[PDB]
Amino acid sequence: EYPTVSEIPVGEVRLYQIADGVWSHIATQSFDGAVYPSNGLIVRDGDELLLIDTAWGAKNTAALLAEIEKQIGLPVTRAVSTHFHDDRVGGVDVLRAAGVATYASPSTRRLAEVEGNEIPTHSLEGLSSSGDAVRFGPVELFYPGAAHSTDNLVVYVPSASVLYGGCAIYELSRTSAGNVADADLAEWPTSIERIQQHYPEAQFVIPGHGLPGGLDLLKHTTNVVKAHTNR
Ligand SMILES: O=C(O)c1nccn1CCn1ccnn1
Ligand SMILES: [Zn+2]
Ligand SMILES: [Zn+2]
Repeated sequence: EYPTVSEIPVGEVRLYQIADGVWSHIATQSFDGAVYPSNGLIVRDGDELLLIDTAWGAKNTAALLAEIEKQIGLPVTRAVSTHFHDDRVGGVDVLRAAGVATYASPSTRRLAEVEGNEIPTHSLEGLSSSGDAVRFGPVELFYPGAAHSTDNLVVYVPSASVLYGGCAIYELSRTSAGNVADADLAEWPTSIERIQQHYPEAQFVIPGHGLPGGLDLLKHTTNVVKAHTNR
């Protein structure tokens, strides 16, 4: 069963096997007086591992590396952060110190610097316009346009039909927008349709936070976003 927020003390990290060679990682973190869970992705990249997103903080990200070594035992050689917030880049300096080459779009790198967050070393080219897709080892990186944030990316693992939606995709049980301080509410439904059109065969959809689902999470997220806009 997928680990839940109450089951993970802040500072620990769980790995969840989605498919052969694909894991989510789940951590927990305090934010404005409550503790939330957060998802990232791990994908076998030949004899190496590709990491999608930090574990939301330096201490969680160190635990993430320890759990990976304990349970998978292959070296994390590259990391992609899918937008500039701390659940995505917080921990990039621990990654860098551990030997991991860290990556993000130029937009994400810039926004991280402006926010005072940690900054991935390397710029990902080919993602500057909505609908852009690039291959990055065993995954496809896709920029659907502005949504949860203006820079947010999604990730697809073709070998397993795994779509990592990041914070642009809400879990089924989440019915309120919550904090959308950096969101483009007007563009968000448009961005989700680009995801739907580009990955119609996705079988596993992973939100940025919470329980995995299927393509229903896309329609679900548009419903939430639009309701927050009509009141
Ligand atoms: O909304 C987000 O994606 C987010 N990321 C970090 C903090 N937040 C807000 C609080 N939150 C987390 C999960 N659910 N709500
Ligand atoms: Zn965010
Ligand atoms: Zn988030």
